[PDB]
Amino acid sequence: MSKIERISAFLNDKEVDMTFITNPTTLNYLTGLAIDPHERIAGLMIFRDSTPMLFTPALEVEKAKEHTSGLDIFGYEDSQNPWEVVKNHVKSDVKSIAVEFSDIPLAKTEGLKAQFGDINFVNLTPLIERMRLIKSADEIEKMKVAGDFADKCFEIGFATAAERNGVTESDIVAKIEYEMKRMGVPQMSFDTLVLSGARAANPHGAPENVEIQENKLLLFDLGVMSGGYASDATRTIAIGQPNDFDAEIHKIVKEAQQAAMDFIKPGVTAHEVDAVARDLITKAGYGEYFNHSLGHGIGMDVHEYPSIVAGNDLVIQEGMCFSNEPGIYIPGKVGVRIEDCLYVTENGCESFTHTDHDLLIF
Amino acid sequence: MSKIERISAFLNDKEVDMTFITNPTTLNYLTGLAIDPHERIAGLMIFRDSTPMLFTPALEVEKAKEHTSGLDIFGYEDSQNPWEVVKNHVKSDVKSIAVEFSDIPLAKTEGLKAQFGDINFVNLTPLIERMRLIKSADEIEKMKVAGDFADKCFEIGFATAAERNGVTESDIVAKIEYEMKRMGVPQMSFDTLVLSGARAANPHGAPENVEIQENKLLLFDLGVMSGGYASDATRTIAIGQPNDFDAEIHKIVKEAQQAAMDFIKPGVTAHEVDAVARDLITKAGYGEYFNHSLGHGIGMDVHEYPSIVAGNDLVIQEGMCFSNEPGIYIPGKVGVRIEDCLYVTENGCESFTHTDHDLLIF
Ligand SMILES: [Mn+2]
Ligand SMILES: [Mn+2]
Ligand SMILES: [Mn+2]
Ligand SMILES: [Mn+2]
Repeated sequence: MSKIERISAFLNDKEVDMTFITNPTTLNYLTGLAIDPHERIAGLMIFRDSTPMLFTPALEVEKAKEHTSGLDIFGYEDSQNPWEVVKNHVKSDVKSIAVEFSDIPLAKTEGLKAQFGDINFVNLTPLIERMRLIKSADEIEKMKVAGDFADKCFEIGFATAAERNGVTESDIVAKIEYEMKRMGVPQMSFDTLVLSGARAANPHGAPENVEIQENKLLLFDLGVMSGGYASDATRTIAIGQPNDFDAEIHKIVKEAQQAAMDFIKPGVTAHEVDAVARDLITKAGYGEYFNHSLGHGIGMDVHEYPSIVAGNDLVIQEGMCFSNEPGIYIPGKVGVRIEDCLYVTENGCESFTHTDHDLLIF
Repeated sequence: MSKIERISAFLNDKEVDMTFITNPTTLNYLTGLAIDPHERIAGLMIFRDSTPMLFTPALEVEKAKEHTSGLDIFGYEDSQNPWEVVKNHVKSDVKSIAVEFSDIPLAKTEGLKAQFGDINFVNLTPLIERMRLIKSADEIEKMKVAGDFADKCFEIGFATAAERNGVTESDIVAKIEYEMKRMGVPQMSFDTLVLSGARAANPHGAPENVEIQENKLLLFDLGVMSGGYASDATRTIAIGQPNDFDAEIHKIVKEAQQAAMDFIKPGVTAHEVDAVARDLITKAGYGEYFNHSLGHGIGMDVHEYPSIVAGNDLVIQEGMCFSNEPGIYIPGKVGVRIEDCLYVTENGCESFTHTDHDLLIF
């Protein structure tokens, strides 16, 4: 199949003249263009039967020619009316435009009305989402790199905590993000969390500049962006010997996350995936301290679909990428979460991270 | 000078019953509360003649109460339809809504339309924009903090390239952002730029994993967020002895940048300010290698208004803060940008960054 013709198909299905695709992730998804226009206008225009068009800001125009996807391309100088400029590159004649209802500002939506008239708008986002839901092999390979970087992050974070010597959570975080940015990593995919001890039991918490508690556990939630794709991974380890309680809390979570992993294959339902991790934890008595969903989808964002939640009966299919991250957070005592993100394969599933799941001691 | 009141003044003058303000940055500015709901729904609600409300996600209600002004907070649970929760709270009686056209996605406006009828939307973004055009005294003081942090980044960053020993562009960057993260600056104000040699001519150039080139220039463009406001400065230096053809450039750029700082005061135009600098540079032959405006507004955002471009006949006034980044970029041979942001004093102007602009050697 073609991604752009799938959209084009949809346009003909819905009697929609063109699209004005504005979301940055979405343009990267559809064309390979990593562009942030900020205040200034950009938009991908896919037609029913007509060459697709790429409106970018003039300074951005030719490194959109680079990354060239048979797309036409044209810009505007920070002086003309973007919308006027676009009305005249479109040679007649528009009454319906599919837009990303999620993303498109009402100014952009009003610029187009000014030049094109009383137009209908149709929400492209659901199709985009449906497309993004299943990852092609290129997409999977780029995610595995992000996952590699996460595993590299765990080594760093573990090593850096073992050294103690008054080391704080903030210290861990920075040393991790430093080695990452050092290796060309453009940014993390979410705020790195190092939570020590009872503070890990607060899912609200974030790393402060506090010392690491000895003989307690330490939570590690981190992820990289690599090539516009996301990784998300958690590990909890022991700084020093654990107490026999937090050690079993880890065991329950760990088997839980491992049992869900052994379960996942095409045919199962997210609800059932959630149920496997959930049922074995509640059985152990901790169900009341596991009050987020088992997982979220991952791709170009740390959060997309499918959602692995009790209500959701979606049948898991080959190519879906989602996390699997059970937890037990006992306010004031311990918090343990073991997060892997995986991809469903023809026969089961494979993981994007590979660090040991065991309660390692440092 | 009460900001809510400024907006309620707006609503009454324009006979618009309510607002629904959605920009996360706008909500800090107006309330001092730094909330960002991501895809959750938040909205500042002002009325012609009634107490203000602030609608935030449940996860957020309890520090929109501490941490903020003291106006009427309420939230929603992911169980409820956020717009429904909004209409239930607004007794009488809406036929209109001022909203930020540069921010409110078509989804949120339609969410509002559903609970409210066919309502007239009115663009509050302009007023916001000019409210933010004129910085108060302590606004300027926060930005000094941001400026002082950039000066530090420049020092720390200078040393790291001097230590040669195969240190790359990305060596400097993460080293810089690491020292900011430890001084309490988790967030840079935009993507730190350390570019060596001819890569400096490239506008879209981003620090890669490439050795610091000996005997060429090294451009540092860095800035920081602290306490809600941002800084932006550029400095370019020499790595060892430069070829003083490259160094004649720095002498030009440096004197242009300086020309405009001495020239700026209340009364002259943003064009008159771009002219001063853009024609100390045409008058040195490199007229068509000045690829951009002389500077941008700055404040809570690093790119706000006013635009320092030739096309704008705006009269500068006291309280305006904006960039001053004249630069020469000769493809494949050199690029030199030297930038400062400044506030406009009673008669004259002061900079937020004082790091030496002269061409240093390391
Ligand atoms: Mn996750
Ligand atoms: Mn995570
Ligand atoms: Mn800059
Ligand atoms: Mn700038």
